[PDB]
Amino acid sequence: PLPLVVPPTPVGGNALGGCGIITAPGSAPAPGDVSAEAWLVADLDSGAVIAARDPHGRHRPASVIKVLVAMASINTLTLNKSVAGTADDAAVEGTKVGVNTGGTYTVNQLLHGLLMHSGNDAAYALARQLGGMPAALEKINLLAAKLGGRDTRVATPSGLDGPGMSTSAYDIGLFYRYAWQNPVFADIVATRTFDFPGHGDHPGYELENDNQLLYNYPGALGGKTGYTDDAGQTFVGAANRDGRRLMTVLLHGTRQPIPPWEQAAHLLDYGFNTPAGTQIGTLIEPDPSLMSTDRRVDPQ
Ligand SMILES: *C(=O)[C@@H]([C@@H]1NC(C(=O)O)=C(S[C@@H]2CN[C@H](C(=O)N(C)C)C2)[C@@H]1C)[C@@H](C)O
Repeated sequence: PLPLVVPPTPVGGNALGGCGIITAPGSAPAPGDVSAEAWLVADLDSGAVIAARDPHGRHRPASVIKVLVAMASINTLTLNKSVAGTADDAAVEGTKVGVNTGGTYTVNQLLHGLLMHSGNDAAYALARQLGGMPAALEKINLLAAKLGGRDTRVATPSGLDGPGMSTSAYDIGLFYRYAWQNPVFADIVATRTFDFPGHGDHPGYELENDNQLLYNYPGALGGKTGYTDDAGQTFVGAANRDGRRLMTVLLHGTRQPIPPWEQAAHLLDYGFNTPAGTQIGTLIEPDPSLMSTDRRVDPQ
């Protein structure tokens, strides 16, 4: 498939087009124990990009791209709506939360499995519920486009590598800023333990959130991990300290010299350590249609 057009001016501001580390004039040096080849630090409320490295460079997202199938689902599917599991859901590769034949799962439960344990089976199930893989990918990429994600083409809902798969640290920032503005999404990613339904002879179990930033970083709102052979380590994390809500995105990193979540902690530290109002660019606003919602009693 042909590559996506590169915009004539970097989206969010001219400064966001460069390689390497971009910071406001006079600012402190960026953390040196970050191995992410691309990253972003941004304000969730104002949309200000505080600092970045190759923010518009194109890289694979791995599992952090799950934000799009999650929001497509939250937007268009009823939370208590029951979805029947299939063997196809269980047949997907990678991490799974136990979605299978003979199982019934609410969209809500699938979303917790999707986001707390990166359940690829939950992703696949939601994709069928969005109308099967072709329709799901069309909706996911429509959502990406309507959020201004002009670097983003999604090959799979789960983040598994596929032809044409691409995103940027900026775009991922766009997607998670939008997602964190939805209380349903916010609640889920902040959730430490969740009762996941069993099925048939399979019993329910307590699902735990895999995200270490959530446990170890004070003020953390949570986040999302990822890794594939092509993407390397990816990570999104956010925190609220004294009303300042910062987000960091990491792409194409490694687990050296410190784990990805700890690299993220340092970038968040760096972000809080920059003066408020600092801005090298902005996360552009979603299409207006994405920011509002469109919705027995007869005389008898
Ligand atoms: C998403 O990236 C893949 C899956 N989701 C998760 C996850 O979020 O942790 C894993 S990646 C897991 C992270 N730590 C491992 C690692 O760093 N190495 C093996 C080097 C892998 C799943 C694989 C989804 C695309 O399948």
